[PDB]
Amino acid sequence: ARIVERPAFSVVGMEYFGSPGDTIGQLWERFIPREHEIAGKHDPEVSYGICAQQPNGEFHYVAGFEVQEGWPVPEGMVRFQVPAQKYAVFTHKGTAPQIAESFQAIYSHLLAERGLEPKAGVDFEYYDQRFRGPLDPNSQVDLYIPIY
Amino acid sequence: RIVERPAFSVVGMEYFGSAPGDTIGQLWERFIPREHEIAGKHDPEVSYGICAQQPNGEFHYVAGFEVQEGWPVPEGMVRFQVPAQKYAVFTHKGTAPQIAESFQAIYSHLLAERGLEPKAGVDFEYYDQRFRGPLDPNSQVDLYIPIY
Ligand SMILES: Nc1cc2nc3ccccc3nc2cc1O
Ligand SMILES: Nc1cc2nc3ccccc3nc2cc1O
Repeated sequence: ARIVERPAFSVVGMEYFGSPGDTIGQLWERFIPREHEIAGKHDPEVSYGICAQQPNGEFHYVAGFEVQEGWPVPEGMVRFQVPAQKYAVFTHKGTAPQIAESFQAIYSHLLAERGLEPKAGVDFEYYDQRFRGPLDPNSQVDLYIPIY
Repeated sequence: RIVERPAFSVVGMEYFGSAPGDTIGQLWERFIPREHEIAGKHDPEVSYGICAQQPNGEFHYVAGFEVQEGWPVPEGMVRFQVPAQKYAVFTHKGTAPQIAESFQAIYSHLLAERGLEPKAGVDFEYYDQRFRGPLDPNSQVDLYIPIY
């Protein structure tokens, strides 16, 4: 795992709430045809799966792009602020639905085995050109885990 | 909810992230018609989704039943030893695939918010009669998280 610090950054995209009928996979499927609408992209080759939490504890997910500030947020989309954090970066090898299994393995075992101490914040999936499709077993996705 | 349990034995079928295209959902689908084969069940109304770690580090999963010792393990099934542990028990409300989202929320935020420290071990999903089916949003499943 790689240790990285990043300043705060802005993400624009479409969101999913853990509390009816929707899924993260359905979120990405409806977002894909609309990704080109987002102006101000830092890097259109990179997308994010933001795993955040509402104050009430509800799981909150945003599929989006890092953007320079000051450009529009399209209809049906939202801006999300990722705060400045320090991260342990784990490379997940497998499908997009298997990301959930990697999160469980990381939090339940891999952090402690590496001596990395998690710090509650905003986690994210980092999709670059190593991501070949949601069901490709050879896809890679980096998982940024906030740490002390 | 804080629960201590002694060690117990679980018999059932395994999921490895290595079989391309296989999923935990398909594991349960192929396990369903064979559940009746397992002798020595503690309670056939309860099933377990064991989230464990292989020696090499991957996520490993067992769908199974708690059994008294000394009965056979059917062909294509395994015995899995759950060690004696202390657990924080969180009730997941939603579909079975959404369990993954609850695990991420619990480990990333909810444990720290409750003052609980995770203790790397064996996690499990606890399915009782509150579980209506894998894609029913009205289902409930208890998540047992090992802690100090
Ligand atoms: N029945 C299912 C249980 C699942 N549990 C998970 C636990 C951690 C990470 C991902 C998980 N995915 C599951 C999918 C299921 O259909
Ligand atoms: N592309 C996907 C990412 C997912 N990330 C998750 C992170 C934590 C818990 C469950 C998750 N499920 C995902 C499903 C996806 O299709």
